[PDB]
Amino acid sequence: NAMNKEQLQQMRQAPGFVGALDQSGGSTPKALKAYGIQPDAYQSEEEMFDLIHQMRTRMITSPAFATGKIIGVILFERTMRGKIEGMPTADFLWEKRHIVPFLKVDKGLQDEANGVQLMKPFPELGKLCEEAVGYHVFGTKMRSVIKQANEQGIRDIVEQQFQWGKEILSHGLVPILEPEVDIHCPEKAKAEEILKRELLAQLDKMTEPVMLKITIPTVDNFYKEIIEHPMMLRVVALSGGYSREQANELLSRNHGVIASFSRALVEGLSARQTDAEFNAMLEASIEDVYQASIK
Amino acid sequence: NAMNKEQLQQMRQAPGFVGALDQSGGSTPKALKAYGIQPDAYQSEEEMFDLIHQMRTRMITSPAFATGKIIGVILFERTMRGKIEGMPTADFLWEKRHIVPFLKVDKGLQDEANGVQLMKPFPELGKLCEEAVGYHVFGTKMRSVIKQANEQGIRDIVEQQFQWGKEILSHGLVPILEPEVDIHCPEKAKAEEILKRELLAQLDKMTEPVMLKITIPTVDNFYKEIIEHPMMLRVVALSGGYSREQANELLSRNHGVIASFSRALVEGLSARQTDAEFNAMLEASIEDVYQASIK
Repeated sequence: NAMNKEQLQQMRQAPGFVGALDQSGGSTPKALKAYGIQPDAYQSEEEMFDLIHQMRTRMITSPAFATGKIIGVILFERTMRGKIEGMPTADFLWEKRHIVPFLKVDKGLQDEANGVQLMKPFPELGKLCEEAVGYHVFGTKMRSVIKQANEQGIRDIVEQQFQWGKEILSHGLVPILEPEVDIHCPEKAKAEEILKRELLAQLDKMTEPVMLKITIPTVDNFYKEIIEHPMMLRVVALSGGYSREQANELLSRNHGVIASFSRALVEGLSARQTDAEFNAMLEASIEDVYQASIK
Repeated sequence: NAMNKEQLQQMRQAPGFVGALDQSGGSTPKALKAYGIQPDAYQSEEEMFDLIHQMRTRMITSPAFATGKIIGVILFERTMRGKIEGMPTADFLWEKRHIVPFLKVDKGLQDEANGVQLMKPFPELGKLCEEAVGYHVFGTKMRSVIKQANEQGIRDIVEQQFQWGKEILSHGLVPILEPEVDIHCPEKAKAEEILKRELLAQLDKMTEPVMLKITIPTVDNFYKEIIEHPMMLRVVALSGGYSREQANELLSRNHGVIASFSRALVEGLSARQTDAEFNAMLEASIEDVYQASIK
C-alpha cells in the first residue's frame, strides 16, 4: 500500500538501475561457471541451486548492494521462495536494502518461427502472480526474442507481451516487457524500427503504465518517443552479449535509459576471491553501470 | 632460422588461438581495474607498469598457458624488454611454452576523418622491427579503426595497413594487419563489404603472406575468400566489445577464423583470488575460446 506507492515512486523517479538475478535452472550452470564454479563441482540440481543461492546471497548481503544505485532487483522464482539472513528474499531486498523486488514470470521460449521466438504459454501465470503478491513482490519480468526484421513476427512478439502485461497488471503488479532483439540481427535497426512502431501503438491503447527492457538500439536515442510516452514507467536495457564496458558505453549514449544487467554486472566476481576484493569490484562495476545509466 | 620455420608452421597450421597482451600505457589502467586493481592503488607510471607486468607474468607462468591451445601471444613493447622468470619475455614464450611471440608496433590513432581513424605515422618503425628481431620476435600487430561504411576512408585504412605490412616483412617479421570495424557501426555489413573488397585487391598484389585481425563479421563466414587467399597466412578475430560468451558463439560460426582476445580471455580473473581458481578459470576460458576457434 504505502510500500507499493513508495516503490512506484522509486521505479518512476529514482536514478540508478536494476540488477537481474533471475536465471532459471537451465541458465544457472553458465552463471556458476562464470563465477568459477565448474559443472564438475556439484552433481545434483539441489546442490546447484544452493550454490547459485549462496552467490546471490553474497551479492545481496554485500555492502555494495546497500548503495541506492541499484533501485530494483529481478528474482528467479526459487530465490523468492528462499531466504536471505533468515528473511524472505523480496522482503530483505525492500526492508533491509531499499531495493524494489521483481520476479521473472516466463517459462521459456517457443521454437523460432517468423524470425522470432515467442514465450511458451503459461496457464498458471495468475497463480504465480498471486504468490508473488503474497511475497510483496512489486513487479514482474518476461522475456521474448526477435531474431529478424520480420513484421508479422515482431507484431506477434509485442501483442503477446502486452496481453501478458495486462494480465499481470490485474494482479496489481507492474510488468517489465522484454522483447529482446538479438545484437547479431542481420537488420537490427530495421527490426528496432518495427519494434518501436508496434510498441507505441500498443502504448497508445494502454490505460496503465508498464516498463520496457530492450537491447541497446543501433541508432543512439532511438527509443526517445517510448521513454517519453506517458504509459511508459521506465525503460531498462539488457546487455545481450556486450561486455560490461561496451554496454555501459553504448548505454551512456541513450538518454534516460537505465541498465538491467545480469552476467555483465558480475563479470570479474568469483567464488574463491576474498570478501574484500568481491565488494570492491562489485562496488566499482555498480558505480560504472550507474554513471552510464544516469546519462 | 629453424625457430622461424617451426614458428611459421605453427602460425599457418596449428589449431588454437592467440592471446593479445599488448595493451599500451594508455590502456593499462582499464585492464588493471578489470583485474581488481583500481587506479587508486598505484600512483606512478612505474608502479602501474610493474602491476600489469605481474599480471601478465602470472598468466604466462600459469599451467593454463602451457596447453598448446594458445599458439601465439602479442606483446606490448615494454613487456618484450622485460623478463619472465629471469628470461626475456619473447624467449620464454617460445623456449618454455612453445608460444610464438608477436609485438604491437603501432603508436595509436589519428583523429577520425572520412569515418575512419588511421594509425599515427611512426618514423622509427624500422628501428622497433630490428629491436624485435634481436628479441627473436616472430611477428607484429598494428591497429587501425573503421567507424563508418566510407569507401575513401576504408580504401585508406587498407592501403596504410599494407604499406606498413610490406615494410615489416622486409625485416623478416610477419605482420598482423588489424583494421577493426567498430561493432556499433551504423552499417557494419556494408563497411565489411568494402573492407573485404579492398583487402582482396591488396592481397592479389602481394608476393608474401600476411595475417589479418578483424571484427567478427555481421554476415557469418563473410571472410571465406580471404581465409582461402594464398597470401593470407591466418585470420584472427578481435572481440571488440562482445562478452567472451558472445565472441565465442559468433566465432564458432566463422569457419577457419581463430580468436585473438585481450580483456575477454581474462574476464573473471583477479589479483586477490587464489592461484588455484586463477588457473582453473584461465584453463576454462582458454578451452572455451579454443573450441570456438577450431570450428
